Amino acid sequence: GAREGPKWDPARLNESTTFVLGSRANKALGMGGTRGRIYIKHPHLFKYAADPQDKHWLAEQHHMRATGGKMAYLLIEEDIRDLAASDDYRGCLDLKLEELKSFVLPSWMVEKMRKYMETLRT
Repeated sequence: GAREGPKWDPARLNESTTFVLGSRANKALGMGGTRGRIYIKHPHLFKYAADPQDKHWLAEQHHMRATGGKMAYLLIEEDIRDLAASDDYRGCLDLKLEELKSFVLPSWMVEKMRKYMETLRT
């Protein structure tokens, strides 16, 4: 097998396999970039804004309370493998989805995450 996924097969992942923040994400998507093929090439890439109340919990998982610099975002890790096949991310020497640091939201956060998605789902 290869190491271009979470463990062996990134496709096996579901729509709720995990979530990836918006910090240090460039790494998994090649550090040698400019803006982000995920925020341009993937105009249909699901994105969940980290509310001010949720940030409290996410901060514990991120282990870094960045006042600013960049806006964090929660995206389905499964959707990453797709965007990873972009024009640039396509087999990038600095592409390591295995270290996407993705994680599944708790039964608490998912609450607002579900009702929220419904807005962009229906």
